[PDB]
Amino acid sequence: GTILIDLSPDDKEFQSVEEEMQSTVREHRDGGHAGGIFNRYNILKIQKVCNKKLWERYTHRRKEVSEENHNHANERMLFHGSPFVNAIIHKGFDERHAYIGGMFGAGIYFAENSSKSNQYVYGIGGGTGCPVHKDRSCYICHRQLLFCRVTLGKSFLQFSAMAHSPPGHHSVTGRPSVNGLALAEYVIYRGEQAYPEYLITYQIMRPE
Ligand SMILES: O=C1CNC(=O)N1Cc1ccc(-c2nc3ccccc3c(=O)[nH]2)cc1
Ligand SMILES: [Zn+2]
Repeated sequence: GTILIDLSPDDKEFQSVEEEMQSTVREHRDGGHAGGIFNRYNILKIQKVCNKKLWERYTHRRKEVSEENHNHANERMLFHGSPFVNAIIHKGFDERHAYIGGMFGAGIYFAENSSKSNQYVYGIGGGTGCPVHKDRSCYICHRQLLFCRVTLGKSFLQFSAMAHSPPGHHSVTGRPSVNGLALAEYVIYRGEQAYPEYLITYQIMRPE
């Protein structure tokens, strides 16, 4: 039941999503090994992801979390990169999209930094890079990320350099504790706590 609606670059909604993509790029401690070397993206397309059933699945769970947390869903817009972006937008997030080996346990991981999620487009650690050139830093091939609506509820704070949420919590927040420029990363343990709102198609751009 999924349909993808293209946003025009003139649409304020395109512009605000692009600006969150671009403004949350940072340098990574791997010097670009996983995600490539770039300071910015070439945004090719931004599509709104419309699926009534998946939306209602999300809002039902959101109300549950909200009622468990003094009427506060603690909803964020966060990035998600994955080899499975195309199954996600059709079938929703579930246990099969979880990073089993992630540092906060087997859950589904999201980033404030678009460049962090970009490191997972071709798999963990960038995998073997793009399908066509086997290049983790490919400047040619078209990549895709999701910009997702995520319900955090009461989030467990982890200071730091599917399973269940910690008892009494609905998510985990990975707070950066060494790299002062890194933004937070988050983990949910129920696929119903995220909705893939935007599909963004882009290239990373070679610095000049
Ligand atoms: O567990 C595996 C093994 N191969 C694979 O594609 N997965 C699924 C997977 C999907 C997304 C991510 C992912 N992990 C992150 C960790 C931190 C921040 C962002 C992300 C992010 O955007 N995506 C990790 C693993
Ligand atoms: Zn390529």
